[PDB]
Amino acid sequence: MLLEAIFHEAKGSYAYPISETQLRVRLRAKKGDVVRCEVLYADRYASPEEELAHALAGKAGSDERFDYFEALLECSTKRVKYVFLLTGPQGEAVYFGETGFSAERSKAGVFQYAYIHRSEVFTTPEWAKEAVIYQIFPERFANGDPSNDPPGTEQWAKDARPRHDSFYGGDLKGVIDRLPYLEELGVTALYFTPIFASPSHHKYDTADYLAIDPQFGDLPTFRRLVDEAHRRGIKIILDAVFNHAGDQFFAFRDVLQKGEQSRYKDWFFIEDFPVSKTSRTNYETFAVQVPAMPKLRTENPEVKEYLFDVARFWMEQGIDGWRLNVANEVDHAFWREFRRLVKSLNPDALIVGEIWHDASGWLMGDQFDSVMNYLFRESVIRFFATGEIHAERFDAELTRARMLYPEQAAQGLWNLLDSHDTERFLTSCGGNEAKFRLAVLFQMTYLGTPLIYYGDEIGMAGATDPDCRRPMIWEEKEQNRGLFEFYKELIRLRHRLASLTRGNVRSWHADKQANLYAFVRTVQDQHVGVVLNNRGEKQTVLLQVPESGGKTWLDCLTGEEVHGKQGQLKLTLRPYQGMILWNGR
Ligand SMILES: OC[C@H]1O[C@@H]2O[C@H]3[C@H](O)[C@@H](O)[C@@H](O[C@H]4[C@H](O)[C@@H](O)[C@@H](O[C@H]5[C@H](O)[C@@H](O)[C@@H](O[C@H]6[C@H](O)[C@@H](O)[C@@H](O[C@H]7[C@H](O)[C@@H](O)[C@@H](O[C@H]8[C@H](O)[C@@H](O)[C@@H](O[C@H]1[C@H](O)[C@H]2O)O[C@@H]8CO)O[C@@H]7CO)O[C@@H]6CO)O[C@@H]5CO)O[C@@H]4CO)O[C@@H]3CO
Repeated sequence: MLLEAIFHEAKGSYAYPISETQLRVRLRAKKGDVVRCEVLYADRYASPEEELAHALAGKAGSDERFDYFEALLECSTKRVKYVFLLTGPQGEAVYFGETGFSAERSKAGVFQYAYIHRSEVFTTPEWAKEAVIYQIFPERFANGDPSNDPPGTEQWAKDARPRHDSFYGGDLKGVIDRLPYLEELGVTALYFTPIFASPSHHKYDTADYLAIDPQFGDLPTFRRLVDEAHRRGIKIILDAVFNHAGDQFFAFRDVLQKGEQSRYKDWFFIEDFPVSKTSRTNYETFAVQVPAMPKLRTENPEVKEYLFDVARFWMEQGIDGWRLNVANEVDHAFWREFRRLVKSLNPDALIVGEIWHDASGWLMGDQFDSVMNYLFRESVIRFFATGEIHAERFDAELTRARMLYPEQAAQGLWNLLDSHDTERFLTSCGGNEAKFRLAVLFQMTYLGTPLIYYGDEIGMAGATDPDCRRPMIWEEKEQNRGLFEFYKELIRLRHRLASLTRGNVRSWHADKQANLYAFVRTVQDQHVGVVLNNRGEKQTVLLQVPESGGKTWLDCLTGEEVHGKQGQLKLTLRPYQGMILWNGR
């Protein structure tokens, strides 16, 4: 049993509260090293004479190299100390504690979770768990007011190939006019990219955080969108760029004019003025040389209050949350305080961050509710699209990601297939609608919150930016209504089956050879097994029947298949077919 591979910590994603009285504990070890893993615990002040409590940690999954065991400690005192009992294949057992590994339970020591504060229990908005987000790029969704259109706008047509600097006249009024379409599809929330005032084409360099860009609409119209959206049960999530401002931002406008005499000089990172935004820069900007985007000194108490006041203003308009662009570059303190402000104004307000790497340090409960699950996509692209990887490998990747953050976060990660920065998933599938659909089937049933990129529902395709930003197809006869209907039904199943939104995930079956994958979602007595045949050939397989839900199963897409035959289930799947097996509870 390789002791150097066993890992655990009384913090982070390995030991964290799910309530003021319940503590989840996680443990990692070499694949096939531990057969059974038990946990003995008791209050931190219990007498040495007292018998310890027992918790059996079932294997929650396994990846490319590690096994993951998960336990649930009951702590009525709100304090807890514990040790692990690990048993190997050959029957050898060993105790694992803070002190180390030993056959002696005392020499092993004991891990400690000092105390559990109700305020430190990771809590996220209930609606975000069963929501279905829809990403809207205002400029290209629906142009409901042609008098909004900027000079040089191009005609709105199907056979259109966008350019980096093209314009189509998309606005907020169109979003309103098209709400019925969205409600029908079943979207629960709408995500808008930056829509604040900006002289640029992308609006990432904000000019006035307190005003809507004339091109998309105005304050009154927004208010109306909010109401019409809310009235139809749809939340509005706005995109905010607080890491940097645009070259037009009033405060930068002042320093570029008043130099060191400006009372706003400490609001940016300026080396030596006289601020020279000519072509070289004497101030720190966004990526490298991007004068149009001066970084803001969020650490400065004066700046924080401004951004904080900005958040305050928009929350008065009824927005339901924020997506924080380039968040990993803002001090944690700011974020901890931002959370407080926001949750205090609206506890159901959602906070989503943009980090393209391990977002662990921002996912413990005091900063963000979740982030864009970039791992999810990278994994789906390679499995369903290109086929660079197989099901057994796939299973490992999905697991690897899941164990990264606390479950409260995992259930909230935004699972996208594409965005304005990638090509349409249809293109990745080489136009194969067969593959694409199976990917959506997965997306709508896996652990996390589905994020639909505007237009994917009607079968739109295109290469990466800007070919990924083609004007929405509003022609009934030019839309793939087959897919539209397909999306509607998957989304519908998601809202009625608790397992798909509030249940957990466990690997059910994965064949490297058949490239067939299956997983199971369980909440209380409900069980829904998903089978995926990622092959263009008809195949049949025998899956074990998890010891909990019954001998009868129903495919929510087609019809019954009660194959409970002595612990097995015989399933014949058509090429690229997927099944949603519900145990009926
Ligand atoms: O605020 C800007 C930007 O923010 C968001 O972008 C996020 C993005 O969604 C995430 O995917 C991630 O980005 C990482 C990226 O995915 C990685 O691949 C990698 O990037 C490498 C590139 O792949 C590589 O090609 C090269 O990039 C250089 C470009 O080739 C070069 O041309 C230039 O870029 C200029 C653009 O070409 C030009 O069009 C203009 O871009 C504007 C966008 O069009 C506009 O939509 C918006 O972009 C948002 C984006 O939509 C958000 O989602 O504003 C842009 C203006 O800044 O101007 C560009 C600048 O002149 O320069 C680049 C870089 O030098 O190398 C990179 C090397 O890393 O890493 C990326 C970051 O880690 O995260 C971002 C941030 O949250």
